[PDB]
Amino acid sequence: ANKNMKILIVDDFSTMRRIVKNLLRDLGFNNTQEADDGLTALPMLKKGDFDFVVTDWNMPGMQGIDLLKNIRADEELKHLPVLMITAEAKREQIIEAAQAGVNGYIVKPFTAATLKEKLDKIFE
Ligand SMILES: [Mg+2]
Repeated sequence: ANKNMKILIVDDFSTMRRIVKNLLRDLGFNNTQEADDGLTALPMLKKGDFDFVVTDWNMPGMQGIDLLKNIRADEELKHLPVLMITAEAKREQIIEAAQAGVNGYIVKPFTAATLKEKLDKIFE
């Protein structure tokens, strides 16, 4: 239930990456790294032996859902737990992400407490 887990944080707005990185810092996970887009995240996952991915859903290059799909179709990557960050869980979006295989979702603006709750849910 490891706090050394290697985490990738994906999102185009560096200030949001930095909030996420902190939040996870309050919770005991310090092993976090960043990518600014699914285009930049895929090569980091592919070569860097990650355990966990927190991805925004809206990115101009390759969208959250395209990253998730790329991860799930890669035998190497296929086991990764993925939390998606959304500005609003319209159900059509959550449904579609669940189909695509996400482990959970969390609505922004979120908190540490909600982050943990979400972390617990996914990992069972
Ligand atoms: Mg975004």
